Parts: sequence; structure tokens; C-alpha cells
Amino acid sequence: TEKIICRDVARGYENVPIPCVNGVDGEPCPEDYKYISENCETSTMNIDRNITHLQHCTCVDDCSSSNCLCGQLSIRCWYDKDGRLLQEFNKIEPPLIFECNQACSCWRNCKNRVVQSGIKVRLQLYRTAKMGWGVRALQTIPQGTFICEYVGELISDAEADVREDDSYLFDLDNKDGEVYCIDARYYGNISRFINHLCDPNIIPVRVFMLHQDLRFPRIAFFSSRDIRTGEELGFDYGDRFWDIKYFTCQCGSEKCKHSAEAIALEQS
Amino acid sequence: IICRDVARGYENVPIPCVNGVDGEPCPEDYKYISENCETSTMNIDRNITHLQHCTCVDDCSSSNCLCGQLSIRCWYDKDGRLLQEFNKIEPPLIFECNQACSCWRNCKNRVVQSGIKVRLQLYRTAKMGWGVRALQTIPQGTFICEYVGELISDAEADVREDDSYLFDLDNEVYCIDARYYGNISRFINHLCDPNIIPVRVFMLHQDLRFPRIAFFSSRDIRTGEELGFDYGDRFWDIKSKYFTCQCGSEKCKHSAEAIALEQSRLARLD
Ligand SMILES: COc1cc2c(NC3CCN(C(C)C)CC3)nc(C3CCCCC3)nc2cc1OCCCN1CCCC1
Ligand SMILES: COc1cc2c(NC3CCN(C(C)C)CC3)nc(C3CCCCC3)nc2cc1OCCCN1CCCC1
Ligand SMILES: Nc1ncnc2c1ncn2[C@@H]1O[C@H](CSCC[C@H](N)C(=O)O)[C@@H](O)[C@H]1O
Ligand SMILES: Nc1ncnc2c1ncn2[C@@H]1O[C@H](CSCC[C@H](N)C(=O)O)[C@@H](O)[C@H]1O
Ligand SMILES: [Zn+2]
Ligand SMILES: [Zn+2]
Ligand SMILES: [Zn+2]
Ligand SMILES: [Zn+2]
Ligand SMILES: [Zn+2]
Ligand SMILES: [Zn+2]
Ligand SMILES: [Zn+2]
Ligand SMILES: [Zn+2]
Repeated sequence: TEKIICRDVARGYENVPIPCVNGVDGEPCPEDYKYISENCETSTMNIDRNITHLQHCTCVDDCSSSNCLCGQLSIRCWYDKDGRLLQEFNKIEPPLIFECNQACSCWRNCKNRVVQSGIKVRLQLYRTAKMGWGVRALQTIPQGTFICEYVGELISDAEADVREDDSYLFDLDNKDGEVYCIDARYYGNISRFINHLCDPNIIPVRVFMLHQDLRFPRIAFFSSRDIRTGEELGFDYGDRFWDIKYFTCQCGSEKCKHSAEAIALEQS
Repeated sequence: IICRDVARGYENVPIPCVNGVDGEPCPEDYKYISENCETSTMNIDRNITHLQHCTCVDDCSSSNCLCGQLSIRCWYDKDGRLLQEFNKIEPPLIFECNQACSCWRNCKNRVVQSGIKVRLQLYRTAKMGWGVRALQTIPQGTFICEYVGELISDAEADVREDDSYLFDLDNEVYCIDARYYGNISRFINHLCDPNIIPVRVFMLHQDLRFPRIAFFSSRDIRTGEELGFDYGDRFWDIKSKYFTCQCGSEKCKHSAEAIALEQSRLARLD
């Protein structure tokens, strides 16, 4: 039978509790990491936090106009009235989102402040059948809804290359510059338990909020379609992960590109 | 009511602005910010491994909370008010719980980080310009607001024309300048009979160069009563050559009447 291992893995740091359940085996709630709601540093990253370096808008409205400088920096503001990404949003090659900040003239509740307002959907940490821990939806989630942020430890490329466990690295590669990582192995949030799906229902987006240091985008997961209740969330880890990894994909999708069956067909 | 919220929704509560004295509109010669900002490379030590934290599995109400111990004892009661025994003359540093603690976000040692809870008003006074008054009764030791401004160096503070909004952070001295960037606390006037006290607090970082200033009530504050702290003699030694105190207290130490009595006491002596 299924039991509640923990009422809130986030210890009240989120807008909503993120409980933990297991109805598959006798493995307890994971405790081999530190839950953090916001990205942390373990060495000086010299993030540019200078308020005068912030590009901002002069909006006296709710930032719903074509004239919002912040919306313009993002090509257009991609959020609708309810905070969901527009259907026209490029899901394959997504643009950078520049949310409003503390230097804008607008209010804290303007239409360009979705990711900075945190988690709004009901999520659950649960034990899967062949992928260990996973994250599923406790409610129906419409397409373009913000889910959560890929929160971890901000580390350099030189540091990522010295780490034994690389199963929690998110790459932050820019146009023509530096390489920085988010490692969610020692420090991370709920997104560290999101598994790979060959048919994914969430997409990662590079977002800027309180700072605009281009070497440090924050990763926001948005639904890439309508998600049913109980449905497991997942994004494509990329071919680099499957080229690196010892274990085959257990997503079980009919359109699975990284199963042992699919791998053996490609080699043949 | 001239403005519904001077904080543009950045606070837990709206901070409205009123004027029933003159024709001056609500102030717009500054940028409202809910949190301290930087205008130069400050590099506040934000390394999570450098954080002193507790191992509390409870709500941090015990004598065993390391964070409470760093603060001598946790000075907050069940309701988040400072204990009566709290040294109001020479206050200790408060080390609130942080993201490295094992406790929950709603533990008993997280008062200042949970922001403004009292209903405040920005209003026009009779002889002190803009001031901040209470729209509710406030019990002693209640957290009011933070002295939010721009984080600047001593060398920078010495190069600034307007020094009427500087808060000193001495331990290498740093300042909070609330002239260009600031919050509601930038309108808190000086009172010779003060009802609020400043306290140095540490929360998400423990870079001792940058304590955050928290204002707590020093006594029970009636509704409508203007909030104010003692700016210190250093301010009145600077600013007396230009203006005198208008707090109107019977125990006023910086009124033109008090200044003229001291100069007459010295001329009678030597
Ligand atoms: C297979 O998993 C990844 C391995 C990665 C990896 N491997 C290095 C190889 C050298 N190795 C040394 C001990 C010899 C250290 C580890 N390196 C890097 C950056 C790349 C730029 C240069 C610095 C390092 N990123 C990775 C990202 C990976 O995940 C990809 C995204 C999907 N993740 C899954 C969970 C969250 C999102
Ligand atoms: C009169 O107000 C103050 C003036 C100050 C002041 N003045 C300097 C003098 C030199 N001057 C140069 C043109 C030569 C530049 C300005 N300097 C400093 C520090 C001292 C240590 C080294 C850096 C500078 N602190 C001050 C604090 C003050 O307020 C005290 C508290 C009350 N405030 C009221 C609002 C909120 C709290
Ligand atoms: N589609 C998939 N097939 C098999 N294993 C998967 C998978 N997706 C994720 N995993 C597992 O999850 C790791 C990435 S982090 C995901 C959280 C993890 N399942 C946990 O229990 O902590 C992968 O390295 C692998 O161990
Ligand atoms: N007790 C007092 N007597 C006379 N002026 C005062 C005062 N307390 C504060 N002030 C005024 O307030 C300044 C500090 S900032 C306080 C906010 C200010 N009253 C405003 O309208 O913006 C002082 O330099 C002085 O201009
Ligand atoms: Zn705008
Ligand atoms: Zn806006
Ligand atoms: Zn904006
Ligand atoms: Zn698969
Ligand atoms: Zn504790
Ligand atoms: Zn605590
Ligand atoms: Zn603590
Ligand atoms: Zn006075």
C-alpha cells in the first residue's frame, strides 16, 4: 500500500507543499541532498547584481502593451492574461525571457513576472516502477503553465569536469562565451527528481529576473502540452546524456528513442 | 488618500500615502525598493557553506538552536515580538535561520525575513515634512520594517552631497544610502522621545560587513502615532548648523530652544 513519507520535501520554502509518497518499495524519502528553493553558490561567481545595469521598462500599466521594454527584450512578452506561454511560443528553439525587475516602474503584480512568483501547481514526489523517484502532477495542468525552476549549485565548467556524479548537471551555454553549470546533486529542489521522457511534457526556458548577468540564466520548466492528473513530468535530457550513459531509457513511450530496443535497431 | 501603495505591491501590505497639511504630492524623487541594492561590485559573501546554521527538527523554540545561540538567545517570543529583557540601549546581533538550517521556513527565528506585517501610512507632518505613522495599535517589540537603501562604501559616503539618508554600518565601515533608492523607512523622522529601535540582523548571508537594519517597536504604539528613532548626536552635530528638531517633545534635546539654553549655560560658566 502507498504511504506519505514526507508532508513537504521543501520544508515550507515553496508556495505549496511538495509531499513524498512511495507505493512501490520500502525506500524512504530521499535525504542524500539539501533542498533549496533558490540557486546557491559554493565559490564566488561574481554575478552582476548592479541595479543600474538592469534594463527595465517605464510602464505605468500592467506591462500588457507592445511598448514594455522587458517584453521587447524577450522579442514580445510570451505570457497571456493567466501567465501561460502563448501557443506561438517556439518550443524547439525558445527565446530568453526578461521578466520585469526591481528597476521597472511597474507593480510587483504586472503581467511579466511569472517565474519570479514561484510554484503554483500541485506536485508530488513519488516512487516510479523502473526510474526511481519521479515527479507527477496532482492536478490538471494546461499547456504553457510554469511548473518549477531547475534549482541547484552554481559551478564552473572546470568544476563540473572534476565532479564524479554528473546525473544532475544542467548546462548554461551562451552565444559565444563562458560555460557554467547548475549541479542539483548536493543542493537542489523538486526539479532534481524530474526524469527523462522520450515524449516530454515540459520544456526548459532561460529566464532573467532580479539580475541580467547573461552567464547565469535561470531555468524555468513550462508545460509543453495539457498534462492530466497523476501524469509524470519529464523533459528531454538531450542526446549528450544518452551518449554518456550504463542504463537504458525506461520511459516506456511508443516513440522511445533511447530504449535498448531502439539502441539495438540504430546499431543494426 | 493620494497614493494607494508607495511600494507598488512589493510589500506584504500596501503602504498608502496621504496629505492633509499642504499641496505637496506624494514623493517621487527616489526609487522605491523592498530590498537593499548595489551600484558597485560589493560581492556579498553568499557562499552557502559559509553559513552558520542549526540542526533543529522542531520550530527553533529551544535553547539548543545554534542560530538562537549566535544571537546570545533567540530574542523572539511565540508571536515574533522581541522579549522585554532585550537590551534596547546596546542591542545584540540577530542571526535568523537561513536556507542552510534543517528547520522549516515558518520556524520561530525568521521574523525580519518574513517582512512588514503592521499597517503603516506615509503622511505629511506639520513641521518635519513626510513621516510614517501607525494605522493600527503596535505592541512593544513588534518588527515594523527594514532600513532599505543602496549599499555604498565609506569612501563613497564621503563623496555624496546629500547625507540626510545615510545609515552607518560600523563593525571597514559601509553605508545604506536611502536617498536615490530606498523603502518606507526613508521617511521615518527623528524623535527625541523615540518609539522604534534599529537592530542589526543576519538572514540569507552572514557577511558581517553588511548587517541589515530592522526597526522594532521600543514600546506600545497607539493608532495614528508617528514612528521615529533617535538619529544620534552625530546627525544633529552635522545638521544643526542648517535646521533644528521639530519633534515637539517636552524632553527634546535638539530644538532651537534646547540649543540656545546650552550655549547660554556655557557663556554663564566660561
Ligand atoms: C550525462 O549527464 C550530463 C553530463 C554532463 C557532463 N559530463 C561531464 C564529463 C566529464 N566528467 C569528468 C568527471 C571526467 C564530469 C561530467 N558535462 C557537462 C558540462 C559540459 C561543458 C563542459 C563542462 C561539463 N554537462 C553535463 C550535462 C549532463 O546532463 C545533460 C542535461 C541533462 N541533465 C540531466 C539531469 C539534469 C539535466
Ligand atoms: C548627518 O547625517 C548623517 C551623515 C553621515 C555622514 N556624513 C558625511 C560627512 C562628510 N561628507 C562629505 C561631503 C565630506 C559626506 C557626508 N557620514 C557618515 C559616514 C561616517 C563614517 C565614514 C563614512 C561616512 N554617516 C552619516 C550618518 C548620518 O546620519 C546618521 C543616522 C541618521 N540617519 C538619518 C536618516 C537615516 C539615519
Ligand atoms: N527515462 C529514464 N530511464 C531510466 N532512468 C532514468 C530515466 N530518467 C531518469 N532516470 C534516472 O534518473 C537520473 C537523473 S535525475 C532524476 C531523478 C532520479 N530518478 C532519482 O530517483 O533521484 C538518471 O541518471 C537515472 O538514474
Ligand atoms: N525631528 C526632526 N525635526 C526636523 N526635521 C526632521 C526631523 N526628523 C526628520 N527631519 C527631516 O527629515 C530628514 C531625514 S529623512 C526623514 C524623511 C523626511 N521627513 C522627508 O520628508 O523626506 C531630516 O534631514 C530633516 O529634513
Ligand atoms: Zn513594462
Ligand atoms: Zn512589469
Ligand atoms: Zn519591466
Ligand atoms: Zn525513452
Ligand atoms: Zn534552530
Ligand atoms: Zn529555524
Ligand atoms: Zn537556524
Ligand atoms: Zn526633538
